Amino acid sequence: QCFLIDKNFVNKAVESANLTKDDVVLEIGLGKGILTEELAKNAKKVYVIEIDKSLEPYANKLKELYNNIEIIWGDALKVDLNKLDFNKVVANLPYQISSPITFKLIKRGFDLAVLMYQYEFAKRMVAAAGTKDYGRLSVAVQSRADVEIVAKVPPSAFYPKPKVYSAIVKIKPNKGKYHIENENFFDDFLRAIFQHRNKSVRKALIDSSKELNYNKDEMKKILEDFLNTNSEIKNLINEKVFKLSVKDIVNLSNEFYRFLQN
Ligand SMILES: Nc1ncnc2c1ncn2[C@@H]1O[C@H](CO)[C@@H](O)[C@H]1O
Repeated sequence: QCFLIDKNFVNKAVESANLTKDDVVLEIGLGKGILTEELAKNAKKVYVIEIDKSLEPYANKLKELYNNIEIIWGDALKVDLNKLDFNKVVANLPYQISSPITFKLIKRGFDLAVLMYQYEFAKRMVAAAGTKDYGRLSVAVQSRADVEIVAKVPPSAFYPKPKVYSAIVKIKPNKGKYHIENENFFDDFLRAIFQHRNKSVRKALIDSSKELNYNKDEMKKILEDFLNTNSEIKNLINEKVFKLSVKDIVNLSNEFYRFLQN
């Protein structure tokens, strides 16, 4: 249990969330309620999902001062987020749940999130194409949202003191930017190519053909056929996986899905 104890980083997170009294905020983790209090002050209402019932006295004290806090006791990975009406998410995330929670939240949808991650995880999220930290996580996030690191957060800001830095990350979903033909196929396509990130897209797809439910020979012939559709496709699939931009991977998988359909 890491608790964010530096009010200055609370402030930075809240300021970045651009809150008004029309906003409804989901917070993951109660902690000592320091972030919770700031959210309650500035938002219409705050939902807090907290797993540890020993923290109830913090919740209880807060609810005496604020009438717009609702506590949900449970695991945030299990809570049905469809049943909650919020537009923003602000949280010092338990790092253990970083990846699954991020995608469950984006799936549900929101206007804006400002979330604490471990610094290396944050770097991967925001990494530019063709760089050393660019990978599946980068494309999976950036294809669905604009993301940026607001601030690096030192271990001294938490208690107990962590081993590594954290980072505040701002996430603005953008449902219109890249346009995805089929989410399931896109997820499988991403999983296949990034299993071989230093190979050409062509070779990655053949090596990991079973992820897309084709055999290796089938996949070879498919890609021979696919490459002959246009010159843009040829140059994309011949390029190393990690060098393709998010835009290019989305378009490529879109064109590939339709090719496989037709
Ligand atoms: N899976 C989880 N769901 C909800 N809250 C959690 C989970 N794991 C840890 N927490 C809580 O989040 C906070 C981490 O800062 C702590 O209050 C901790 O109890």
